[PDB]
Amino acid sequence: PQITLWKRPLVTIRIGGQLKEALLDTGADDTVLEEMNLPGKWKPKMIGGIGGFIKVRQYDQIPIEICGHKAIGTVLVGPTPVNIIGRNLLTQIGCTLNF
Amino acid sequence: PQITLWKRPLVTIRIGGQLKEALLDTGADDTVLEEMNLPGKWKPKMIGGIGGFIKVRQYDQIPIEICGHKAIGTVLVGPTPVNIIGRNLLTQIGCTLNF
Ligand SMILES: COc1ccc(S(=O)(=O)N(CC(C)C)C[C@@H](O)[C@H](Cc2ccccc2)NC(=O)[C@@H]2CN(c3cccc(C(F)(F)F)c3)C(=O)O2)cc1
Repeated sequence: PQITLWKRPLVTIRIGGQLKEALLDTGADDTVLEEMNLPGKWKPKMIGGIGGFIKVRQYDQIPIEICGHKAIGTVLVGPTPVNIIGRNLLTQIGCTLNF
Repeated sequence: PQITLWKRPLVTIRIGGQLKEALLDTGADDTVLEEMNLPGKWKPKMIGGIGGFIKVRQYDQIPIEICGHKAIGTVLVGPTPVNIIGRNLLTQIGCTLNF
């Protein structure tokens, strides 16, 4: 689809059979989701943001269906203020900016 | 133009006699610029992201050129590591997300 920006670009994602809303976030390098359980091994990681740095859990090769488009990649889980889909998965679903 | 997301969506912006690089950021409600001493009235504000909140100065009706497209609107000035062009101005230059 084409998504305009007068409203937040929130979309439904499917991850582990669960439906969540996430923000399509071109200013985010990485996909970061709020606290949740995911299966498999994870690695402790730290990431920075506008307010400072946080600890997250890094899960690799996680399938997410984002607004009907399939991705498989890295998902960071931690105290993000909102679920964000970053460029690592935006590229997988073929998302571009146009003006 | 079309901007892919393999790398950060940085573009050249102009605010007065200052040329800067800034993210076209669909995940930002508002435009947030690095510390700069703009003329005119402002109001204090807090904005929150990954890691917590920062204190910013809200200036209204500031003209800004984004990739040679004219915009004018609210700009938040504060201790951000990166200049962020948020949705309030992305809409003014005709910016959409497409996939
Ligand atoms: C009301 O208006 C607002 C409110 C919040 C923001 S936001 O910047 O926090 N953020 C909101 C989002 C988390 C829901 C927008 C994100 O797109 C944000 C932009 C940003 C990029 C880089 C630094 C700071 C902010 N992105 C991120 O939070 C992460 C942080 N980040 C990153 C990567 C490497 C290093 C660093 C750091 F600078 F912290 F070292 C940050 C990155 O790629 O995406 C902007 C406008």
